[PDB]
Amino acid sequence: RFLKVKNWETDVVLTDTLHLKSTLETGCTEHICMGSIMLPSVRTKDQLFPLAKEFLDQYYSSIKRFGSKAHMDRLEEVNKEIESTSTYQLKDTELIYGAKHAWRNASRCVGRIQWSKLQVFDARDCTTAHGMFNYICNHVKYATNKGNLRSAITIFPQRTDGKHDFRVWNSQLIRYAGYKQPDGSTLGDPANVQFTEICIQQGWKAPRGRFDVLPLLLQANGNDPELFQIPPELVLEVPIRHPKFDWFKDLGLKWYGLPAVSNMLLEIGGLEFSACPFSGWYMGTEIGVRDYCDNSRYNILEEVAKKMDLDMRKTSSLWKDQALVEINIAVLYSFQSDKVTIVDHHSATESFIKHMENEYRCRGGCPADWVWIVPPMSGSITPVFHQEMLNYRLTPSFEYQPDPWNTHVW
Amino acid sequence: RFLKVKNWETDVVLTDTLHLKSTLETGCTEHICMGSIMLPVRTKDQLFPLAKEFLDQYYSSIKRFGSKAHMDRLEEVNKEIESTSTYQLKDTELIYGAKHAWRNASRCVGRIQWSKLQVFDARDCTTAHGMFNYICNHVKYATNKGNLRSAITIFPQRTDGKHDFRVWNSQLIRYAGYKQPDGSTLGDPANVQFTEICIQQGWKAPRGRFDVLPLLLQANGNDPELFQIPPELVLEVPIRHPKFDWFKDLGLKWYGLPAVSNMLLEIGGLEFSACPFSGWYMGTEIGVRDYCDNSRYNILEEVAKKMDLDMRKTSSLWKDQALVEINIAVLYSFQSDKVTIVDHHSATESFIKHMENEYRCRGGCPADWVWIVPPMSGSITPVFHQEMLNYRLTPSFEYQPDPWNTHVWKG
Ligand code: HEM
Ligand code: HEM
Ligand SMILES: Cc1cc(N)nc(C#CCN2CCC(F)(F)CC2)c1
Ligand SMILES: Cc1cc(N)nc(C#CCN2CCC(F)(F)CC2)c1
Ligand SMILES: C[C@H](O)[C@H](O)[C@H]1CNc2nc(N)[nH]c(=O)c2N1
Ligand SMILES: C[C@H](O)[C@H](O)[C@H]1CNc2nc(N)[nH]c(=O)c2N1
Ligand SMILES: [Zn+2]
Repeated sequence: RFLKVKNWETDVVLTDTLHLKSTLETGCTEHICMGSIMLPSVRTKDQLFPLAKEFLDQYYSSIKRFGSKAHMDRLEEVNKEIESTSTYQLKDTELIYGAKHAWRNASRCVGRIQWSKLQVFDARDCTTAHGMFNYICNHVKYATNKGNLRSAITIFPQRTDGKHDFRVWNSQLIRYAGYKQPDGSTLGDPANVQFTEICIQQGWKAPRGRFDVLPLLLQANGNDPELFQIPPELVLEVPIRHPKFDWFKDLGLKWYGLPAVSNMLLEIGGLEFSACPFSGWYMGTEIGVRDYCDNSRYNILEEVAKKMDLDMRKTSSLWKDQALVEINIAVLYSFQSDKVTIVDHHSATESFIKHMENEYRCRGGCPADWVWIVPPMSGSITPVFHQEMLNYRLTPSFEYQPDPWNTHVW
Repeated sequence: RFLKVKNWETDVVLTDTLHLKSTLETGCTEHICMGSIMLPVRTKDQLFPLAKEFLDQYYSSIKRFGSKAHMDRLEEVNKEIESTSTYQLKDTELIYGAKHAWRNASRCVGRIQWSKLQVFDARDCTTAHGMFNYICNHVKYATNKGNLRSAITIFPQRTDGKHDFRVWNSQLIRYAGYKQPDGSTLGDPANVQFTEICIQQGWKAPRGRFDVLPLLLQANGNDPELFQIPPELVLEVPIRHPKFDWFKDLGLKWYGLPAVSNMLLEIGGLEFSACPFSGWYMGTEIGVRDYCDNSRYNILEEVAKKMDLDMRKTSSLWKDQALVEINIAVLYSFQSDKVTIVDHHSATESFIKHMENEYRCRGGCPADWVWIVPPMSGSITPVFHQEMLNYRLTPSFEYQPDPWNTHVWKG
């Protein structure tokens, strides 16, 4: 019950005690492992205080003031506030701590070595979608930083009754539209076809290109969501070329610089922040492997291999594998040439191993989801493939939440 | 109770009922997932329910559940257990058991073949020399001059745990590894400890880079004995590249026959501690893991050097580029010498069809995503996008400790 994880490439054995503080459930049982399932499918006054207590206990422990005057005072004060308002408000310090630890606890994120260097934007005073748009534009500009990317989160007001939810309807602040074609195929990003529809059904005028930046669909206080166009001068994009193949240009590929997840829910001390867009910088494989080469996304492997004049008759020629490497060389080359921050999968996974070692040494563990941490190409030549990992749920946390169009009383 | 798994590339959803027949524990709990952990004698007491469960499965599969042959066999096994404390499988039951242990091996991507398995009954074997004869016949049968055939050879079951049959090799055919005084390793670093045991037992080592290890065979709990597999039975493939003529000069070869010999076969509560089984290679086992793991032959550097890639920063993906060329060479060489091999694209696509069929006809297919997804190019194979449920069914193949850690030496 004091579990060991082994690295099978280096024989390093770490001991995990942090999991004993895990709280929520994994979906697994002693009879069945669900480690590869993508999604293992308002607080009452009594639910809320233990959640608040556990959070404040670890916050005051983290500032070397556990069991202090300020500690017990703050617990008393929040306890009174929950008895009164049936909720409470975080101090700025507690909100910053909670957001940084939500990232620290994200067992699916390989980039967590950066977790303590997060810029937190308190948007809890926001009241309208126009205000949300303003807050989001400032986030995008701050985070983009002319290509020297900086991690950031913007936190809108917390859920109250569940009818007054703040939501960003986009899955990412910056994503490309998807359109169904008259014949049968799909133009642009197939992952966003339904959302691209709801933008049109709400009033958007689509350029119907392959890489049209979608508008924002912002929902304040539970009202109907409103469309806004992010100023193009704030959307940094990178044209994709190859350092060897001059014909790579003509494929006409580009991607955006800023990965900014906007559809998740941030839980801190039992409080639920349904609108909390956060952003970092890309690992190259997210774009070159998944966005570009998933059969259900832009699905370009066919195109690139033809231009490389590869033997596409036999799978055993590994023509897909060859094109895949070249595509991912170009993505990294393109961002690096334009001085936009990006990290390759070798550097990122090497950094995550160092981070695991830090977290085991200074925290007693690091929840990690191997299925998500290992990159989708060249898995076993990255160090994380050989690293045993324990997955468990710690709070503060980022969680998935239903898409709001399946929920909103329009 | 029912469970669903979704393929996120095709939106195909399958429903698992077979997990209900699972009883062994996974290592996970409601509060921790140990899905990436590599490793998470019986008495008459517990043995008859294990036998009954297996015999119920067996007679269901032959459409004879509840028949008089079924009931008499249960009676016969019951009496044999209480009077002798163990029991003997019929030939039919052993064949069924071995095939179903393969069918239940959740880490194996090649299970579409599970029903096509040649079972060699070696339960009459008594000495290490007899084990050697049985293993030579298996190697020759399975190799079939390059037209590989799956096979398993089953040696006598455990009795009191003091008379175990064991194959001390982890694979029947594997290359030696030697630690040099300068700290480097010649040959296969995975096999240094076993090589040292063989040398200590009297093996005269050629001390080269691709030396086929001798068999080290333990019969009836006795001290193990060394044997050299006849070299004419060891089919090997010299590795060359279809475009790069310098690749042959790296001096690489590999053997044709993957034959795991260190696992334990459990059938109906009986434990077969010596049960070597063999199929054919998926290309990435050799080209990615054997050649390119840092802890194995580790050829990424010298290949990338001769390819003259930009090796000064990893963001050139020089490692990824050399890795693909190595794996093209492995597949090219095997096909050119007409030795059976399967690339990871073909193998994972067959597995998905297998898995869907198993959900249809059997109600499930336990599968370990961590092991099923190939170690290169993961998400461009279909298993990456496939949700899987992992659970333990019997009959099964299990890990067991290395015999040198447990053996009491006779001297
Ligand atoms: C700064 C550089 C960062 C890098 C290089 C990085 C890398 C990654 C990658 C590659 C993934 C997998 C994405 C996918 O496969 O869909 C991921 C997931 C995730 N990241 Fe990070 N990330 C970074 C910053 C952040 C930040 C700032 C946060 C929050 C404050 C965060 C929270 C998460 C979460 C919650 C997930 C899981 C997403 C999901 O379940 O869909 N990341 N990250
Ligand atoms: C017929 C062609 C076969 C192919 C292409 C195949 C493929 C594979 C591969 C690629 C692995 C992963 C091995 C590793 O990464 O170390 C594996 C594991 C495994 N295979 Fe198959 N296999 C085949 C036949 C068989 C047979 C005949 C048996 C038993 C009768 C079997 C039982 C297993 C087991 C038990 C494992 C798990 C090994 C472990 O846990 O270390 N396989 N197989
Ligand atoms: C902050 C951050 C940094 C980074 N490098 N990657 C990511 C991601 C992602 C993938 N995202 C795609 C859209 C979604 F499915 F809705 C959520 C998951 C996030
Ligand atoms: C029958 C078969 C076919 C195939 N293609 N691969 C395998 C394998 C393996 C895994 N192997 C790794 C090294 C070992 F631990 F010593 C034995 C287990 C087995
Ligand atoms: C079914 C499987 O869980 C699914 O394809 C997962 C696998 N691993 C992943 N890993 C990352 N980083 N991102 C993903 O979307 C997925 N998808
Ligand atoms: C720690 C981790 O489970 C370990 O490296 C696993 C990963 N998946 C694997 N998958 C296969 N097929 N073979 C392996 O040896 C491993 N090793
Ligand atoms: Zn699990």
